[PDB]
Amino acid sequence: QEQHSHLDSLEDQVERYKQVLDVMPAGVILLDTQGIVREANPEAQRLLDVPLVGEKWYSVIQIAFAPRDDDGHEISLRNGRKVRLAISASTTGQLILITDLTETRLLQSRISDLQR
Amino acid sequence: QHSHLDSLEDQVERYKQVLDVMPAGVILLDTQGIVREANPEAQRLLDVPLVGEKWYSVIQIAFAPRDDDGHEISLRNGRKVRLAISASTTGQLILITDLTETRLLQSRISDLQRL
Repeated sequence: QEQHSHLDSLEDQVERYKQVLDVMPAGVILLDTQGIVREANPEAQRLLDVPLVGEKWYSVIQIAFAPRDDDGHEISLRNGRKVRLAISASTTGQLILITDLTETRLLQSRISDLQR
Repeated sequence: QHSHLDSLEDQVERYKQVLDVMPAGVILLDTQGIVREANPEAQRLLDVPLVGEKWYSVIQIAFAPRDDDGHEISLRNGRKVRLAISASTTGQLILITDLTETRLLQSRISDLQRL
């Protein structure tokens, strides 16, 4: 009857954290210190829909985003989704969290239009 | 020049940062269903003592189900959240996304289409 924990070892720690990245409902772009995507989680890969790993983040910005005048706190993608970017610095590069706010943005529009 | 994949140790390091700043709660159970780790959003959303606690204990004080909860479940503090539970090799993972605003915006809409 053996008992286990993700904190049992470093090797187990990474295993669990990987799983988290894999299934979290937000995109995660990890850059190295030269601003090249060295890892992207499934949600990131889905929202952006372009090659990520190995590309310069600035390249990706030119292909994957399509900023419209009415973006405000978020930024628009090719497919027209509106997403929020949480950009942080890393010991070994940069982290970019990507959360989809399309639906939330639609609900608020709907509300404004229905108030007329 | 550096990368988060330069070593096992750099790798955990970057993943910890992700958990820490994630706009979603993350609850990590061991195989006895004890909360072994809990990120700040989880700690914030649920707002009860988490680490070192039986999850089934936490469930009894953090949540307060309401009949209209639907795909979400309510916290005792009034928030409506969505759980995404999955099995881990070494226990369980719970993702908690806050749907309070969405539900509110949705309710406001339901109220306006009845006028």
